[PDB]
Amino acid sequence: MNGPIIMTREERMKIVHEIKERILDKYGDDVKAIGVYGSLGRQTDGPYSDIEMMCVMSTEEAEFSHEWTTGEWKVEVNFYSEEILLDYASQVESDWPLTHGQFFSILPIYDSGGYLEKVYQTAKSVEAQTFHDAICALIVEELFEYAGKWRNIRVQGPTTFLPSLTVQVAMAGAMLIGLHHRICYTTSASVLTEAVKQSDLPSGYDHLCQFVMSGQLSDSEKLLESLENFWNGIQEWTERHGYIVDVSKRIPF
Amino acid sequence: MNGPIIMTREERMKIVHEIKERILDKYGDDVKAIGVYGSLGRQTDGPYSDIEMMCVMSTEEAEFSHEWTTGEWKVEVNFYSEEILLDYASQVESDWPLTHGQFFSILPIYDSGGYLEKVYQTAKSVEAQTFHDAICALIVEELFEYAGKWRNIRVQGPTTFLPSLTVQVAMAGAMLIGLHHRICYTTSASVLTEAVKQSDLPSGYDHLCQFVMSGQLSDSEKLLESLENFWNGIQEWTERHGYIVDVSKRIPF
Ligand SMILES: NC[C@H]1O[C@H](O[C@H]2[C@H](O)[C@@H](O[C@H]3O[C@H](CO)[C@@H](O)[C@H](N)[C@H]3O)[C@H](N)C[C@@H]2N)[C@H](O)[C@@H](O)[C@@H]1O
Ligand SMILES: NC[C@H]1O[C@H](O[C@H]2[C@H](O)[C@@H](O[C@H]3O[C@H](CO)[C@@H](O)[C@H](N)[C@H]3O)[C@H](N)C[C@@H]2N)[C@H](O)[C@@H](O)[C@@H]1O
Ligand SMILES: Nc1ncnc2c1ncn2[C@@H]1O[C@H](COP(=O)(O)CP(=O)(O)OP(=O)(O)O)[C@@H](O)[C@H]1O
Ligand SMILES: Nc1ncnc2c1ncn2[C@@H]1O[C@H](COP(=O)(O)CP(=O)(O)OP(=O)(O)O)[C@@H](O)[C@H]1O
Ligand SMILES: [Mg+2]
Ligand SMILES: [Mg+2]
Repeated sequence: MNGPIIMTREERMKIVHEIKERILDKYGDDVKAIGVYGSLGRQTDGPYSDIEMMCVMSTEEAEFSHEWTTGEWKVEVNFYSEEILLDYASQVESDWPLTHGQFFSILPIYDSGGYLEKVYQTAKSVEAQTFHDAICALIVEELFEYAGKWRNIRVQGPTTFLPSLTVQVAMAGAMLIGLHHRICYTTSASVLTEAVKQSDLPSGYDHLCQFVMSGQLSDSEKLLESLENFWNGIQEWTERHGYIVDVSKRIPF
Repeated sequence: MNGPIIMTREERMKIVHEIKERILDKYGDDVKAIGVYGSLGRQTDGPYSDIEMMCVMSTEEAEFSHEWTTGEWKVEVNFYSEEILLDYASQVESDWPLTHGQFFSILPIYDSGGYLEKVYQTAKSVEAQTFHDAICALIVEELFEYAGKWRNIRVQGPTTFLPSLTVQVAMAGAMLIGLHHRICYTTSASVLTEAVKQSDLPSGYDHLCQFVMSGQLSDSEKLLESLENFWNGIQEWTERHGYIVDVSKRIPF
């Protein structure tokens, strides 16, 4: 295929409406509400942008999505039960700052009873603890691991992975930041640029983002240290912020 | 937190057994099989490598875990009811090649009745169609998606995401090859190197990987330009292999 074509918000929107009409002809009374999320729902959609949408079903245990292309453009429509969506909107995870911005950006197209605010609010009312736990997990389950792989790279190679790991790591810290600050990033592309602006940034972070953002990830000696510094900027940050991981137990269970 | 320290197979293996015991004292007869995977499992383990285990159980409602650190080390145990896991062994996703290697790389430490083979038989007893659909989905849900992005980037930005995007693309096309060649990667760091060793490469990938593996991601113009070609490489390749998706319908449902 020729890939994604240039379109206009106006064109995009007609599609939105076309699809909306189809959802209702098909499900009818089973449809509770329909929304536009992403760049479009934000009204910041670019020329090559896609259309993501989310639909709220009456129908229980409902969880499906329909994603397609016409060669020229692509669409994605997710359908959920009113429950399934709420629960989901209530989940803070390692990529929450990436995933959950979708709940504060909905562009309502059809609501039979304010389902869309409900959603938003729910997303909006997350307990602080939840975010803490999520930072903690992210460290054990993620940062730690990368730490290992990068220390082995030094040791036994390969550095052909170094450029890719760094990015992963650059990202990881950003989710770290966001979970900390209860922020969701605009898009996936604004992630680095927005993370590097926040306040209580771990020592070594910005410097790493430098590398990752400039594209100069060719010198593995340097990249090695940054990761190193960052990790240390982290051990600290955690202490001072209270996200202290339980190391104690050799056998957690 | 000192982060992963230097270990040896002996050390590792020592914990594995200790772990092996808690599980046995802890779940006893509900434990059908305990095994080891990862770098350890193959014994390709390194100084700073981690521990991955997996245990099968008779319990119906089984699908839980335990990941932890002590400050210098990480362990990761996965519990599953044989049904669930088997089921998962035969699940081909866009990332099956990164992921499914686990089902092959097993190091059996305990097994009441060859469950660890069933799982292996199962993982390798997956249908070509299944992989055929995997490919189609990637392209749409992903490839096509990355295409607009790098496009929009060419027109509005931002370049600070170019590097990172490119890595994403490279990973994915790699997924493509594996799914193409019922291949699985040993590990994460070997993905690329290994992938580019394949035959039927889509026109463009190799070059593209060279930038990612090298870290010479500073050149914008040169990237987008190496990405587009890749895209076109795809367009051809799929037509050659028959990874063809029907784009006739504007609204396919
Ligand atoms: N063996 C597979 C890996 O599975 C889990 O890892 C974590 C996932 O990766 C996380 O996902 C995050 O990181 C991904 C890249 O890994 C990104 O794509 C994603 N956007 C991020 O949110 C997810 N949220 C939690 C989960 N614990 C294990 O814990 C880890 O030990 C292991 O290595
Ligand atoms: N907006 C989020 C995206 O959600 C789905 O996309 C897909 C996920 O992204 C995939 O995950 C891949 O990307 C991860 C992150 O890099 C990698 O860790 C992983 N190895 C990859 O397989 C997953 N396997 C299938 C799923 N359909 C939508 O289809 C797509 O429209 C949208 O863009
Ligand atoms: N795994 C995931 N990755 C990225 N975004 C995710 C996501 N889970 C949820 N989201 C949300 O869903 C949206 C997905 O749209 P994307 O296709 O990633 C690009 P976009 O940010 O909408 O802008 P664009 O269309 O102009 O490129 C994100 O903006 C984000 O709010
Ligand atoms: N997202 C994912 N990333 C990496 N491996 C994944 C994975 N999902 C499943 N796996 C599988 O589970 C294993 C866990 O791998 P990791 O813990 O990330 C490092 P490793 O491949 O064991 O080598 P290493 O520890 O010496 O660096 C992998 O070898 C892979 O086969
Ligand atoms: Mg979008
Ligand atoms: Mg490992």
